[PDB]
Amino acid sequence: KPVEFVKLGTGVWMHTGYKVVPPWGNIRTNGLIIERGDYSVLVDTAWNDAQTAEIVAWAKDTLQKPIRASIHTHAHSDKMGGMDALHMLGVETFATDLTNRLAIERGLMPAKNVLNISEIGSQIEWEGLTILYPGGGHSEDNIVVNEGVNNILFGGCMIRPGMTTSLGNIDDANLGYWSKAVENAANAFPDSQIVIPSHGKPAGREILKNTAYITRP
Amino acid sequence: KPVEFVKLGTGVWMHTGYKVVPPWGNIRTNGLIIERGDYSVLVDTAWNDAQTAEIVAWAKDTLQKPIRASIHTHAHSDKMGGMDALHMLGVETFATDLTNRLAIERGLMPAKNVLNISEIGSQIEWEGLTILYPGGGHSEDNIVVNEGVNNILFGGCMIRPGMTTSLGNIDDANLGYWSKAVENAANAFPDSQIVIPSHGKPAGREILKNTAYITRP
Amino acid sequence: KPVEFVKLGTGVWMHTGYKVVPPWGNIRTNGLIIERGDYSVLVDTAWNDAQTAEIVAWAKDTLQKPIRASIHTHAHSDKMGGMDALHMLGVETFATDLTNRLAIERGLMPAKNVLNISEIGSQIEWEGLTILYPGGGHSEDNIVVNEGVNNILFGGCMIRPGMTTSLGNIDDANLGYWSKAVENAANAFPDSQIVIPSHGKPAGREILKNTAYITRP
Ligand SMILES: [Zn+2]
Ligand SMILES: [Zn+2]
Ligand SMILES: [Zn+2]
Ligand SMILES: [Zn+2]
Ligand SMILES: [Zn+2]
Ligand SMILES: [Zn+2]
Repeated sequence: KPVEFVKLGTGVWMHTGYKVVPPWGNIRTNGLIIERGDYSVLVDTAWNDAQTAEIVAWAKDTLQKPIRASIHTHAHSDKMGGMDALHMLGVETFATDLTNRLAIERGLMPAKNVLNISEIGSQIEWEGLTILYPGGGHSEDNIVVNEGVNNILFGGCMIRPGMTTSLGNIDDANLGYWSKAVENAANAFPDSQIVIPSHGKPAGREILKNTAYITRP
Repeated sequence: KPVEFVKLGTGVWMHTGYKVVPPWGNIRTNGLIIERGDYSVLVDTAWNDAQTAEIVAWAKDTLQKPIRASIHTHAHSDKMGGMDALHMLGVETFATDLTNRLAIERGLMPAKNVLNISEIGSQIEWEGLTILYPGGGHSEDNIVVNEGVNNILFGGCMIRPGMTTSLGNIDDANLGYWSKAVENAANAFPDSQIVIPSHGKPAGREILKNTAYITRP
Repeated sequence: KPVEFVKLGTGVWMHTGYKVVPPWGNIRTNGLIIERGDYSVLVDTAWNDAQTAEIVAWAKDTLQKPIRASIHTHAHSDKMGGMDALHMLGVETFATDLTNRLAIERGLMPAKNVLNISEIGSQIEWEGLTILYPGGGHSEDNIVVNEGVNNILFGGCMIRPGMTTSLGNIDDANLGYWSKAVENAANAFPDSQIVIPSHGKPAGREILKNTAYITRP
């Protein structure tokens, strides 16, 4: 069950790695590779260093656009489990200040560069993407990332897969605000008809609606 | 008004970028590129990431001496506005501990490596240059950098342009010590007949004398 | 007395640099270069940046396996005196949290990445090596590194040379625990018949036994 790559749009790729989570078998986690002119940028590691090193190699060897920098969408091991590989492979890593503090607390390696988007609704442009902090949801520090050329919204773990009603790992969730965070992301990026959850298949905006329903108070 | 490069001496180049500062039009900021055997070092970013990326590209493509490391002469956006570009482009950045703390406070990105020159008069050798902390002046953390082969003193923003009497952005100035800081730099580097201010043209030691006069208590 | 390289095993090299320590003449310090498939990893700097830059160049030019990352075995200038060179040359550096804190206190540059092995007996795998914190000895933060293919134990400064009875620089030593730390390292890596001290020649396990004897309460 090695790392998979699939095209989502012009210059936009999904990476997927798998980890057995007992007693439930293999759980996928998804991130993105986004091409620029002669390099690429990364959204999230995979589960560990070996999977993450495969992603770096694939961008270099298949796209011929080496990964120069990355952004991490919250402090859990599906999104930051491969930080050491990124650092050793010359990738310049970015996360929010809160994400880095939580990463250190949780035994994960922090990113090298801090983004300051602590207020709900804060948005910044990063490497041609829009990063939004929509408020706490799956994790207090969760961020979303929008690719406005193809109109692809990376919801990460804040967006649940398909029509599930399961909530996933809620150890760090903000159960009170999660549905509002989803609405905030949906309202910020109305043109994005492709939505990417971490733990399921690419879908459309129906997975924003389903997630907001199943997590609503 | 794109980034300009001009030769100051053997292996020493000035980079200049421009920013409109309302209501006064385009304001230049200057830094240096200094060649070593097969790489170069940088003094200051330009105003932003795009200008700073042009500087990195020009060293690689025109000098064939890629920028390996940089030093930043205080925590303002003319000197550190391009830090993210440097970090993404593999440049190893240096600043004093005070500069990094002020950068974080001011919303700028800190350098990756800390120099400890906190006492007035402290000097260190860095990549064949002499770095001096002459005391607070234009900004409490301002440093100067001397290139002793061509005898070029980079005064940065601590040295005002030409015969102006205007003081520039004094929000963070040490008005009591600035003239003494200028004298300290002048006495430390007597052989340097080329003096580079951030916001005006290269000149000689008369701009040390003029600055010390116009900022004197 | 320039930097020396000697083969210890398949893909494992010792680097040695020298520094005059008045009034006693030239003192060697040793570290390792360990090959991987198309890159190498480094154990310790040499005494300063120039020596450390020679090591980086030799891995690139002679092994054709550039140094990608390094580990530092405690916060003294024989092990971390070349950090600035590593950082400028693109090496991703690692040390324990305690080592980094001591480095900053002692005027050395900290590593870029923190390992958390603070409890006596903690072991981690790093780049195919086993890193062990055996407890305080030569320095409170000393770690050892084992290369299990050739069975080479890098004892660093925690292991004294040959049959000496001298203790070296004990400014930061844990004289009460040092012999137990040596025993802990010996028991953790029983198969390693090649043992490398920082300040003497490669030897066998007799230098573990001698060190434990001469430092025992
Ligand atoms: Zn999560
Ligand atoms: Zn997740
Ligand atoms: Zn300024
Ligand atoms: Zn200025
Ligand atoms: Zn030592
Ligand atoms: Zn030593």
